[PDB]
Amino acid sequence: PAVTEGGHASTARLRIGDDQRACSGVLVAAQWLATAASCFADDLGAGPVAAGKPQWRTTAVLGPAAGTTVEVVELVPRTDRDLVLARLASPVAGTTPVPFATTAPAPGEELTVVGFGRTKEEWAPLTRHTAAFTVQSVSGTTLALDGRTDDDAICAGDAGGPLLRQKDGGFELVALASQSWQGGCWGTDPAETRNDAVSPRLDNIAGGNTLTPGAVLRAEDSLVSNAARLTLRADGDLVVVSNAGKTLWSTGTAGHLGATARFTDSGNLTVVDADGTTVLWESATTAPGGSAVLQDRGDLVVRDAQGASQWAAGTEVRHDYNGDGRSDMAAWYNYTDGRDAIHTFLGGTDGTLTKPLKSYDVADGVWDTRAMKYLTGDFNGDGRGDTAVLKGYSDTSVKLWVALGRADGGFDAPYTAWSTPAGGFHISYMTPHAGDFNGDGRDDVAVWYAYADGSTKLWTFTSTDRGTFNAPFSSWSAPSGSWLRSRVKSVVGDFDGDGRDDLSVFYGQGDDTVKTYVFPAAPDGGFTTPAVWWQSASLDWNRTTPHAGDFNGDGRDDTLVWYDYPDGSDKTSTMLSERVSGKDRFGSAKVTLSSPPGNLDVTRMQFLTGDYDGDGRDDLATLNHQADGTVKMWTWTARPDAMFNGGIAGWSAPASSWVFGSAQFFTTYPK
Amino acid sequence: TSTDRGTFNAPFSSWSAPSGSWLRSRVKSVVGDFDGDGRDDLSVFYGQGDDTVKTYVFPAAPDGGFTTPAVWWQSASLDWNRTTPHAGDFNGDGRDDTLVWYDYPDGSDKTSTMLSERVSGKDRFGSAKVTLSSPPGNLDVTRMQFLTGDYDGDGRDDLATLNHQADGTVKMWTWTARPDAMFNGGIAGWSAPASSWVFGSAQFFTTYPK
Ligand SMILES: CC(=O)N[C@@H]1[C@H](O[C@H]2[C@@H](O)[C@@H](CO)O[C@H](O)[C@@H]2NC(C)=O)O[C@H](C(=O)O)[C@@H](O[C@H]2O[C@H](CO)[C@H](O)[C@H](O)[C@H]2NC(C)=O)[C@@H]1NC(C)=O
Repeated sequence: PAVTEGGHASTARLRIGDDQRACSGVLVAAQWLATAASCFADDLGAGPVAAGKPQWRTTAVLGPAAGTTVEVVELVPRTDRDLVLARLASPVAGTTPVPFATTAPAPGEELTVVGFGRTKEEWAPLTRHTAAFTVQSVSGTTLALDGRTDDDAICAGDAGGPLLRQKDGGFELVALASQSWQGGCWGTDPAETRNDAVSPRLDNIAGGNTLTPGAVLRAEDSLVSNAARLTLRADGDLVVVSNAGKTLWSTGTAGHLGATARFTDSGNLTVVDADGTTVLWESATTAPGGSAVLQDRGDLVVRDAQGASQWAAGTEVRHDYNGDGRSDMAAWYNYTDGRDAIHTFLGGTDGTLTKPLKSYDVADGVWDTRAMKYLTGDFNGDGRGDTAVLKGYSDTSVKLWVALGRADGGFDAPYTAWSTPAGGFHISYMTPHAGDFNGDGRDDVAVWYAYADGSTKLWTFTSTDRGTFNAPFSSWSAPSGSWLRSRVKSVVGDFDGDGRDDLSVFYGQGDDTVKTYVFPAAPDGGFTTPAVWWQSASLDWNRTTPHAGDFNGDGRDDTLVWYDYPDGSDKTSTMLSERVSGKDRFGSAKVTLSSPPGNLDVTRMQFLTGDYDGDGRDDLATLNHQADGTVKMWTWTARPDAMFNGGIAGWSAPASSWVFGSAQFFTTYPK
Repeated sequence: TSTDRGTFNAPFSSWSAPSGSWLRSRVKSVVGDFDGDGRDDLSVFYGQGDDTVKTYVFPAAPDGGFTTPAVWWQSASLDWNRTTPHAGDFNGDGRDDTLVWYDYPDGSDKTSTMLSERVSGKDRFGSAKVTLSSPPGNLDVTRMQFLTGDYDGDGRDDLATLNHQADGTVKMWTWTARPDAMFNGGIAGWSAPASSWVFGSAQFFTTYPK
């Protein structure tokens, strides 16, 4: 029988190659499908499936009227089941994924079989058809299934189709169709009347993006999200990989075959050996009643019962605009004719930056670009970076604009995410910072507001699931005569790896010495009393330009200082974050980059950090204005020891095309 | 320099380098008399960008200062970040030479000895050979302190360590040197529980840092 339109929208049809093979599957996550492995095998119906890109260009069609078409990019097959998870080029909107069953199937249970395979009469139906199956037995990694009646059957081309169990008006995923006698099916000898079938069980595997207390993640298993995958390898090594196919984080527990990863009732996440007793790795957290969740934003975070982050792996790519697993950068370009547009430079596989593409090109008079500040970050929880603009208006009012990132690397039209009547906030006093301060899986905005009376307050604008911002609230504050705005150079990042971004300030201490404060983020998104993590009198504050990022892949961010020497030369000193004797601080500074005198002018180039080659370690790239007016991109990648490599040249242009002083890059912290 | 009163004179400089040349963070230094001229001098195992190892020697001037360095040994087969150089006369030549303790990714470690020699009038270190090796997991290079010297007084320098064991016990080991600069098996010496000697709370008097 045919399925009523709008039903089982989560059920997808797959087309492999140039109509070479037919296969079915089900939506499991916004950007993931679950399909049969046998249809992607070199030998159809049996044998191994290649990991990574499929052997043939493959697409899938799904939705209530099968009106949505998406491409499958990457396969990660399982070895003990006819099951492969396929990553999509883009997430599917408007279609709800099917959750995994949390209980075992049992004999006598009725399962609903739906797919796009051949029917009793139709070789290649244009709609979904279903069948009623009953469980006969459950063992190993498969189910023994038969028909509820002798009228229907599972037929060729329907492989990979979901077998659903109805519960509370909804459905749960129990198994995918695999092999059968296909009795009574079109194109099959009528002599065969059996509809007995065997399918892999999907109830005894990890799924979704969360681990509950007591949950166990078996080897050759994984959790998935839009911008990351968490998997435990057969060799016992628990790893997280990006959409680029590269590993961002690992426990390093390789060679311990049979090792298992589990989330304990104590709230910690650990890796245990084959003996079920010996611990090979632990997050060493405490959070009873908590859970471990792999976010769409990118990273893996362990949260307590109150929803507060306790620990994070830090497996994220900052301002990745297309979601391809590598950091990008973008700029707001003001043309001399009054019009403006946003240009995006995508990261390449070698860490270089490709030629920019433009988007959101608007006419003169649309924006009054005299008093605006630019922010970047993922403000929707998409898994791809967005942008935002904080702008003042001639009536003294303020608005905060947000533009969502597109899959093609461009941006959509900005929309107002927050606004205030004049007399509330003033653009001249606000100093916004982007990052995830709340730890809710969406970036938000913090403002260091300097009052005319000399007082200071930190305001936080948390993000909603609508992409909009809530009303600002204050937390940390200081009396007038204490903190001076003119002496504050601020950066942001997650400096202790607690899953929440926070502030740090390089303060000019009277004699132009440098003292670094950190302002840890509260569970409520606010900020706590600062403490000093680093200080030095060996360097002049007026010549320091601090930057933040994870420059050794620790999972916790740290800082470097670009220093402009009187000699005409410059260098970067990196201070890695570490905890010693229970005390958090930055370690001793070392020179990681240096140039000859006169080789670079710090006032003629714009800086932006990020993970450009997607190797899990943050690095920095610049657009520098050369003596002849030429603008050139350089990227210095980070070595495992936080030493930088030589700069790699990327896109460049004459001043006749790109004017240096007329463009501003979207950043995470000002200057 | 030292006086006959046991006191030191005012310091004076000799060799120097401009900024942007030698980076302190990439310098692992040892000292000894590497050409047998009767004066001790410096040598540096420098991390050459890609973490390869290049060894410089800084011969001592008659006035106690140091002269322009020259390269005595280089190899790209070993990772600088895993090398801990030591100096001494490990074959009784009368002129000091160096060995490198190497911490492998495999969990094992070894010592490679490069004996000092003069060939065609040119001073350099000879080809490296493995003189000591251990099973994987047998020793942790970050849990033990090293010190070289001639412990049995046979004229050939050798090395001994105080290693911190998994159970907190601290144990002394000495590996004596054979005439061919091969090491013998380690000989156990004094040992104690952590309740008596705390490993991380004691520092040995050395001739060169780390
Ligand atoms: C003249 C002056 O002091 N203007 C104030 C402020 O000056 C700074 C500041 O904008 C920073 C950061 O944006 O950039 C430069 O350092 C500016 N310096 C100079 C010399 O221009 O600029 C703001 C501003 O919004 O540019 C002024 O506020 C005014 O402009 C806004 C936006 O266009 C709007 O037009 C307001 O009506 C106008 N505000 C007032 C009160 O006249 C700052 N003004 C004051 C009075 O503090």
